[PDB]
Amino acid sequence: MTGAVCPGSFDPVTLGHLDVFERAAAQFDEVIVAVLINPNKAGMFTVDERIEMIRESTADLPNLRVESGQGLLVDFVRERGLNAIVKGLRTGTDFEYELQMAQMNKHIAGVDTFFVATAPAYSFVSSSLAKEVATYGGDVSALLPASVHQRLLGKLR
Amino acid sequence: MTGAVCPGSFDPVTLGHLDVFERAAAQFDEVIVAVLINPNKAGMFTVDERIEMIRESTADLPNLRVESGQGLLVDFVRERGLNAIVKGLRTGTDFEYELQMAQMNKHIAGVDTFFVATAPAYSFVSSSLAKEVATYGGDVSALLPASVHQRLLGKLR
Amino acid sequence: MTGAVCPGSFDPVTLGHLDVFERAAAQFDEVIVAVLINPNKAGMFTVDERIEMIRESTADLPNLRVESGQGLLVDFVRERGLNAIVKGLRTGTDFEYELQMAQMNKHIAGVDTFFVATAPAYSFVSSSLAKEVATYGGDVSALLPASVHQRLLGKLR
Amino acid sequence: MTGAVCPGSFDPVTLGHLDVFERAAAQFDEVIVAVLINPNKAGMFTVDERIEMIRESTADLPNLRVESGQGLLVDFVRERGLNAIVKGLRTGTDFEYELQMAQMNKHIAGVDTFFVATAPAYSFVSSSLAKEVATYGGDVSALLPASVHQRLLGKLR
Amino acid sequence: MTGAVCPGSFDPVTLGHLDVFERAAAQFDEVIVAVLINPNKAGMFTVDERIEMIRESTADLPNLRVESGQGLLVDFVRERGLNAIVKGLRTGTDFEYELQMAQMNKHIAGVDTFFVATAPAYSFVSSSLAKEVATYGGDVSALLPASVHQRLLGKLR
Amino acid sequence: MTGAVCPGSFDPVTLGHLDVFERAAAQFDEVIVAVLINPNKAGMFTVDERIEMIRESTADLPNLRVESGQGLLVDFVRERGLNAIVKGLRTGTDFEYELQMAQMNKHIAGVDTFFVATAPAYSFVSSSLAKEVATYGGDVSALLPASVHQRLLGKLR
Ligand SMILES: Nc1ncnc2c1ncn2[C@@H]1O[C@H](COP(=O)(O)OP(=O)(O)OP(=O)(O)O)[C@@H](O)[C@H]1O
Ligand SMILES: Nc1ncnc2c1ncn2[C@@H]1O[C@H](COP(=O)(O)OP(=O)(O)OP(=O)(O)O)[C@@H](O)[C@H]1O
Ligand SMILES: Nc1ncnc2c1ncn2[C@@H]1O[C@H](COP(=O)(O)OP(=O)(O)OP(=O)(O)O)[C@@H](O)[C@H]1O
Ligand SMILES: Nc1ncnc2c1ncn2[C@@H]1O[C@H](COP(=O)(O)OP(=O)(O)OP(=O)(O)O)[C@@H](O)[C@H]1O
Ligand SMILES: Nc1ncnc2c1ncn2[C@@H]1O[C@H](COP(=O)(O)OP(=O)(O)OP(=O)(O)O)[C@@H](O)[C@H]1O
Ligand SMILES: Nc1ncnc2c1ncn2[C@@H]1O[C@H](COP(=O)(O)OP(=O)(O)OP(=O)(O)O)[C@@H](O)[C@H]1O
Ligand SMILES: [Mg+2]
Ligand SMILES: [Mg+2]
Ligand SMILES: [Mg+2]
Ligand SMILES: [Mg+2]
Ligand SMILES: [Mg+2]
Ligand SMILES: [Mg+2]
Repeated sequence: MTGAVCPGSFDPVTLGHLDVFERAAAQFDEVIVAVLINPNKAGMFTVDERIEMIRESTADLPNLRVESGQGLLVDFVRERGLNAIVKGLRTGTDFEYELQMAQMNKHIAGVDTFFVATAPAYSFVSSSLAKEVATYGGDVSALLPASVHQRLLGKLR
Repeated sequence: MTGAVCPGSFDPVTLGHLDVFERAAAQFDEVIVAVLINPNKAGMFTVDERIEMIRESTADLPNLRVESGQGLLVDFVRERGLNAIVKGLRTGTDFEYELQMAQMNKHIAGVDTFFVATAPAYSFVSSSLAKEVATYGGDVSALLPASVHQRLLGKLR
Repeated sequence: MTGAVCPGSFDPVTLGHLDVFERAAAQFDEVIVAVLINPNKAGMFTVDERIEMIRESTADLPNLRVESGQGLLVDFVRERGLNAIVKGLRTGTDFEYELQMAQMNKHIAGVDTFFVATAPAYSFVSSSLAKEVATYGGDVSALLPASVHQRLLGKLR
Repeated sequence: MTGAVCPGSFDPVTLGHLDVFERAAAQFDEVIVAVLINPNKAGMFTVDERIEMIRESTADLPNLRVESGQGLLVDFVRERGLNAIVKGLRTGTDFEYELQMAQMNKHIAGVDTFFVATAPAYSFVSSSLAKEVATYGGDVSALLPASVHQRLLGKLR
Repeated sequence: MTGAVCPGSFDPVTLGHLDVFERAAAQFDEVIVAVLINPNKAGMFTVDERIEMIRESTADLPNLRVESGQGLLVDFVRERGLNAIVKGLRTGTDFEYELQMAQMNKHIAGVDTFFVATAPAYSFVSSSLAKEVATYGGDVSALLPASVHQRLLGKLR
Repeated sequence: MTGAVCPGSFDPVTLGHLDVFERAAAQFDEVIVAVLINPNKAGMFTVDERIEMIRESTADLPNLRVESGQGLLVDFVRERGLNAIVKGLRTGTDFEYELQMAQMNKHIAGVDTFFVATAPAYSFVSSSLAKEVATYGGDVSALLPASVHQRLLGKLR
């Protein structure tokens, strides 16, 4: 009974994230996407909206579910009986930042972290940059799930 | 039925490698350590010796086996019914190098790659540096499995 | 007929920037320095001040002009019938950041980005650090053009 | 008589910091730990609390003294008749940031900077991450000096 | 009349290279692709074979020419009345290596270097890795120009 | 009583190295430049030549001496009753490499390593690249001390 948690703010989920979800879901029996609620940033979408967007985009993944999360990620992981985190990485800078978190998380709770390399086609997409470009009129429709994109257009208009 | 391959030259296997093996074996139903034979470098230990050293060091891991490998790693992986590779990373430089390989391997064969961060205590150990230091008389006994260390002393004397 | 846009906040312009301008102006028929303004973030110098400081220190570059703008850089570029951005880089971290921006800008508008390595002498110079150092009385006279240094000291007092 | 300044917010001091202090005190005739006060960012501990926590953790270092500092670091260093800064580095991006600061500090005041590599065991610890983890109930006792940990428990209640 | 040299071994040219060539030819009045000959390392293709493969792949670039080159690159550039090199970059370590070469080339001869970021789709391709993969039966047809791929099959038999 | 060892192959010594020597000599009571020789790899200059070139360019540093050695650097250090190594760093890549070496050297012998940032002017300078450039006739006169430049040209002819 293997399993992994995929955390993020996902504000909104991108095709880069979806690619990671698909790859995690192909290698672990159970995947939980953890939408991390931060009260020190509302962001663009509500936690409810983010969850909904991810659920819509992951319907073809039978072994994946989506839940909101607060507090220590390692507590989220262990309270669900798991002890692995899966995250995507774009750059060596990402790796150095996530290395520190991964080692801390292993130290405090025995939770391991597995990283995957970004899909080449989505190397430059981040939720933040997608929102920024879209805000000023750039076409990001090829970078986001179809559902998300329409919802993003809504938030701007 | 999940599974992953852990490749390397392992000449010899270190405690850094063993840590990765243990972590892979804890998260996948089946782990295969692939000792990659290169004819353009005999190295210090024979493929047979490397395999033996890994088997000795991994006896407490029931779901791990060790095999030699040649040619395309993705062929090794797919011919055994798997499509995941697990490798440890120490630095952002490691990540950039392995990112390219991971993306190539996904492109040519659909095989994914999962990375784990090195254990902090073994951040500086590599097979090559361990051999170099030992060759000049430095004590690397805390960096290698007990079995390996004695075998290394043998190869030097 | 060839041309490029050199963007930045230039608050204020430094000798590192001027080196980039000179090198761009030597290689393309026209160069536009784009002073990009955040209408929600004032910065130290006004737009007219930033432009004046750049003009005064680029008087010997006949094919360079200075204009301000806001919003998407690729719109500024394309509205002038150009298709190239030129930016200096100091570090691998700069490169990772700017590579993602460049790939996004090419994706959304087909605009290309050319990078140039910092002059060794100015590799540690940034507008932000120069302002910070000067705020606490450090001597940054050799890092800024004459058109800038005393105006900066004036702002701070 | 050789000497160096070890600057930081140290809010609170960690075992990573202490390792740097010990190694600096072993190599320089005198070390001054400079606890840097920032008026706009009151941390978790007051400057006096931070100084006392460092003094307790460095009781066996007779050539190391602890003082509060404000303003331009190279002024602090020169006002005490010294000309060197010592800082620990964990990652390549630590180095890129500190290299530019070191080159700037050498340019503006002739003060040099010596770096040491983190101890492997503490490569992932930072004051900020330790505080964050502790705030949400994580056990960071193995990452901080005994005394600090007791005080940290106190501030969380 | 603006111009730049695009140097490499191009053994063989890849779609990553071609993307750089196209973008350079779009921005400079002339581009010379310099196929660098190294007497001690005969690659897979002869210099003449490499030149013909590039000519076939760049047939639609009328301002781009292909020549063989030997010796100091900045001599090659200056002998053709040019003063700029253009190269593609994939990763931060590509940048660190090329930054030092670019600074050296500017110091010794006044020749500048412009970099472009890789196309996302080809970020992982290199001539060396494509050859290695192909040698062991991997399909690299989507990574190389049509013609190159046919010739590559030929050299493997 | 304080002291440090500055190691390298110094084949030949460059202005980047001399900058590091000067800074080390300003901060510790004694500095030993350790010319480390590979008895299986001749290099361009003999040991006596390397030492002579360093002595001639460090005559104004009364507390610096030059000695050759081989094998483990930590043995060279400890045999002189010292416990510190000082090395310059140019890039994050240098840092990742040297951090692993420093941690290994501390592990096996308790010897510490202090790093210093390259002078901006010499950030792109290395013995290897200087030799390569000079081999093909590039002007490296401003990158090497007078004690080195013409001797290098002599070797090449
Ligand atoms: N294109 C991509 N491919 C793979 N992984 C990615 C990609 N883009 C982002 N990620 C990773 O997915 C994780 C979730 O990203 P998310 O946008 O949810 O949060 P974030 O990166 O922390 O951004 P923010 O700081 O705005 O919350 C992050 O670790 C991020 O590095
Ligand atoms: N301490 C460590 N922790 C985690 N992973 C490590 C550690 N040391 C090495 N590795 C990784 O394990 C993998 C196997 O290493 P191995 O020594 O077998 O081959 P290698 O790194 O390619 O060395 P060589 O080039 O000598 O073959 C490599 O990808 C390496 O980066
Ligand atoms: N010393 C330097 N040499 C070469 N290029 C530089 C140097 N310093 C900055 N640059 C380049 O100049 C560009 C514009 O710099 P500018 O300070 O205007 O903006 P910025 O770096 O985005 O800073 P801020 O965040 O303060 O607005 C930067 O993106 C960087 O690419
Ligand atoms: N584990 C560690 N090992 C070695 N050096 C470290 C470690 N953690 C931090 N440092 C160094 O100590 C210095 C001071 O750390 P401190 O927490 O005081 O400040 P900081 O990192 O700037 O944090 P903040 O931005 O939260 O004030 C940092 O610049 C860093 O170089
Ligand atoms: N996919 C890519 N995208 C952009 N630029 C690339 C790509 N692949 C290679 N390059 C650039 O093209 C240049 C020439 O590549 P080439 O294969 O000719 O030489 P190389 O990388 O030095 O290989 P080798 O060392 O095998 O000769 C490289 O310096 C690199 O900057
Ligand atoms: N420009 C520079 N500024 C500061 N330090 C430098 C510079 N160039 C080299 N160094 C440092 O000097 C040390 C000794 O350099 P040296 O050329 O003797 O050996 P190396 O870098 O190991 O080269 P090689 O592999 O050619 O023997 C290097 O390890 C590096 O730390
Ligand atoms: Mg992101
Ligand atoms: Mg290794
Ligand atoms: Mg800047
Ligand atoms: Mg910190
Ligand atoms: Mg290449
Ligand atoms: Mg070097």
